[PDB]
Amino acid sequence: REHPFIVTEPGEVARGKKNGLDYLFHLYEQCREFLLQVQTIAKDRGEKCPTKVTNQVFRYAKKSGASYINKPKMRHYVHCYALHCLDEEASNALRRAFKERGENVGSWRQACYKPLVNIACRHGWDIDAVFNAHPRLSIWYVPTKLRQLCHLERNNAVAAAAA
Amino acid sequence: REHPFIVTEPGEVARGKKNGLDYLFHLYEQCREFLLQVQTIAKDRGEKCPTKVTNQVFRYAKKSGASYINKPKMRHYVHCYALHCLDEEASNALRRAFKERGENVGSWRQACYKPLVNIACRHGWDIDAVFNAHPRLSIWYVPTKLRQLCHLERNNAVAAAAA
DNA sequence: AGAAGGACCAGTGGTCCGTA
DNA sequence: AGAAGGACCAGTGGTCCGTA
Repeated sequence: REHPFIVTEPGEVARGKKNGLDYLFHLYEQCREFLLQVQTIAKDRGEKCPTKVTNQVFRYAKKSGASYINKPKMRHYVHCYALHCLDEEASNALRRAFKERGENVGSWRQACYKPLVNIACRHGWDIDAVFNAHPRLSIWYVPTKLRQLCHLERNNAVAAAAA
Repeated sequence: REHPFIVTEPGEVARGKKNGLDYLFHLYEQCREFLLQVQTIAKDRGEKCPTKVTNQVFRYAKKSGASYINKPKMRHYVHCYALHCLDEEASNALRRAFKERGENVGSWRQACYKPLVNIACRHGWDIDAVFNAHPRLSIWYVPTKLRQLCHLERNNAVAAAAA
């Protein structure tokens, strides 16, 4: 079992039997590389080429010895990686704030939604288009909860701001 | 059970308990319309919006009383519809030739591959890009056999034409 | 034989909940 | 209690093969 994550500030190495948030974001980068490898082979074999991280990519990671990668964990933190990709400055500031407050990873994770919803609001509430416009982020399915919040907020927007 | 298809020429109404090929192509158009309707609702509900005909679309067709639509049949003839979309003139000519020869639908269907492979060859063998570049055709997954033939042919091309 | 489609199957997206 | 991930489940892509 991998060591649990804790909230770290940018560049910080986590002390003890813990992993930091930069390590977390690095896992997404490693997954992206595994997708590139799956795509290379699919195209060479004339097979349908995936454009997203899929079960196939996770199996490929495991086969390549990257056991510490697993689907539930990667899907769980995807919106956190999203914020890091889309507004690294805000991501860094949120990390510093939550570290200072001694918040745990679950709480920091929850706080990551709000700024993403705000980014969505600034793009006609099109969260899919937000993900797809960022090269690193475009390979990740939009998480259910994030999509629901963006929709809840757009409705409140059309409602409150129609009176 | 729907009446079986027979090879017809453009505009021809099939006589007796038979359906013609224009009727067949019309079924694809109807499916496209059902996808548009599924997309409208997905987007309004803030759900992930499909970009392809999926099980969801077929279920939607059935619910709307279009029982004569079913997945196996639509998937079976998709490359035939593809040829009609991509090179209607060649499609028409192949239909006329096979009608004249008294060929059955299975044989005409088989003959539809070749011209599609040729179209693929003219686009760097990228059959996915061929499908995606045509607005009507882009919503249909490339059929397995067509993909395999395009790959078999590209290899023969790089092989024969490297000596 | 030629052909339409119910129904199954392997593998997917999605995440719960038994575990440490 | 906070957190990592095995494993399951509903529904998908894909098409075989029992049917007419």
